[PDB]
Amino acid sequence: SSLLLKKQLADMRRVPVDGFSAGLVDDNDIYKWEVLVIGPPDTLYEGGFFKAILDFPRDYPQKPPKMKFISEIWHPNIDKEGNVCISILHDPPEERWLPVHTVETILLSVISMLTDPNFESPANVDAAKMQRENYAEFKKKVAQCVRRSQEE
Repeated sequence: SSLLLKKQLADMRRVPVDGFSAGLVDDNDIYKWEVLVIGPPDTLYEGGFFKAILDFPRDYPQKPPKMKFISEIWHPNIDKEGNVCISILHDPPEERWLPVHTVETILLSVISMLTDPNFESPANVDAAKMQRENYAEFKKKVAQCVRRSQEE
């Protein structure tokens, strides 16, 4: 558990998932990660430097970590509390969380979330509703989050 995370964190830092920077909030606690999420190119989140925190249970492999975004972000799948809500974090097929999954898997499915939001019961309707009909003001609000992430 603590061995797997140390290994995963280390690979992460040597060869990161392009656009992701991982570190520890407390150097003596491998269960709380601070991750810099740079807005992927060709998405409304482009120049964004969104900070986030990963909470890993004591039994990581077979139990998804919780991902909470710090740093204002306007997304259908991120609730009003920054909590990211996506399938692969869910946990009682390949959709949900598997024990063979890694931080890498999570981070990858996160680029997907930002690039292609999944409505079907969004964790943030205000946003879900907005991008669908009032696309105008939506891009305008994502920009507000991107402009704010560049000055913090």
